[PDB]
Amino acid sequence: NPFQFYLTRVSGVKPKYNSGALHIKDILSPLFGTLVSSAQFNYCFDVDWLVKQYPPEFRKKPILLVHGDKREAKAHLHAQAKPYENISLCQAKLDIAFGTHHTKMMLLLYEEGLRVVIHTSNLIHADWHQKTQGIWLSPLYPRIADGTHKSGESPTHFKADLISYLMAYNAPSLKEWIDVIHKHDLSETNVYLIGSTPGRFQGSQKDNWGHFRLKKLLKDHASSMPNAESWPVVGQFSSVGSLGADESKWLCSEFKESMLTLGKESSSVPLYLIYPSVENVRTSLEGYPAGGSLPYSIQTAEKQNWLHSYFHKWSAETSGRSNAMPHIKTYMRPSPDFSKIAWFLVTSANLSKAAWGALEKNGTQLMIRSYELGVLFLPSAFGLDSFKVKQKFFAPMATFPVPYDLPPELYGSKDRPWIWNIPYVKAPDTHGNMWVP
Ligand SMILES: O=C(O)c1ccc(Nc2c(-c3ccccc3)nc3cc(-c4ccccc4)ccn23)cc1C(=O)O
Repeated sequence: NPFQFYLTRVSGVKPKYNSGALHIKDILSPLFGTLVSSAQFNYCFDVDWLVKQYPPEFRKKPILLVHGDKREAKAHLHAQAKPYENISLCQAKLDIAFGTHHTKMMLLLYEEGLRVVIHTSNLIHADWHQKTQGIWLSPLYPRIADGTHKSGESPTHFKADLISYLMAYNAPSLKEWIDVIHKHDLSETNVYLIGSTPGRFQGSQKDNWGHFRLKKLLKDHASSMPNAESWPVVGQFSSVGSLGADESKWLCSEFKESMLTLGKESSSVPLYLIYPSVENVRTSLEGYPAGGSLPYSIQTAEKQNWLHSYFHKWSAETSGRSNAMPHIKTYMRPSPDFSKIAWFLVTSANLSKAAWGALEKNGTQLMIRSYELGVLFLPSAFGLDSFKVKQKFFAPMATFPVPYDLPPELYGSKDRPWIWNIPYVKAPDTHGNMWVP
């Protein structure tokens, strides 16, 4: 694999569907490196559980938890960590209202080098048990020799871009990790970093983050093909924000416009959004409790019923994961027959203005509320014009492992989007229960 894109292990599926999947215990194993220290960026943590995922011999190495919690939530996280004197905390500043620290990333410093893991799972048992989640594993980055002056930079600029992402926190604990990254050679990295950080970005900074960062990378490092208008956009996510009273407010004006960019020159493009139906959740491995990790409120949904006409069912026969509800987020640009893709992104970013950014000030400023992080696979970074789509996820350097089924299937007339804070009492789930929140 040039791509090093993995799914998490799913408990209960046949072993053939976990061959080449990774559990957190595999990622932290001594086989991956001799751990010196680590940073865990995430949203939600079960600290007792997390420490148990490290090998016993590594459980007292320093761990930094990077989170966004405030007030009582912050106090609860500190109380979780206080029995472990090797655990330090970094509170990411969230100075714009209604923002979240969503980024899921591990920085793993070893005796042998450095590894970066950008993934989609919270650090709690449920997120690694029976969900569909995505993982990108960096190479083992060697240390640059003392006194050697080299950039250690990749053709995708990943080293400087990761440092730039960390610099936005303005945090002393992350400056130490910046200095660690400076000392390592990341030149083998073949993905582009796409982050979101909170702020109001104008001028050149406009292109640093969010959907303008995606747009810039697609303009600079992809090429437009004939009939590009027929290549769909696919977005796939676990949470839905308030997008406005109609599709022209944001979804099909600035968001789609960024997503359909290819090349440097200058819309009928089909837009497929994949999000679990109520039936998807009810019949899932977890049952209705899977919907506790699919946050879409009735208050949000009832103001944008227009959106649900874009919604397609979760289906993942290709990876044996149709009943493993998605907490991965992915965006990609398939060909009209879905046999090829022009790019693929795995990220923390859900379908929300908070995550991707919303233009302000007459289109001159991009406002982002949250921290998000993903990695972009572009054919040009692999010496290719496009990626073939892998037919069976677990069945090579030209063939990208898309983890769910194509083409996506539209909701039926009786399907509804999973909405997490209303009851479902008409048909029981796989554990025999109803949903009464
Ligand atoms: O599906 C994901 O990816 C995901 C989705 C939501 C996540 N947090 C979260 C939760 C929550 C609470 C308890 C259990 C799970 C989630 N409630 C909110 C509410 C808001 C909000 C936004 C605008 C205005 C008012 C409120 C924003 C974030 N909220 C976290 C994730 C994640 O896994 O990182």
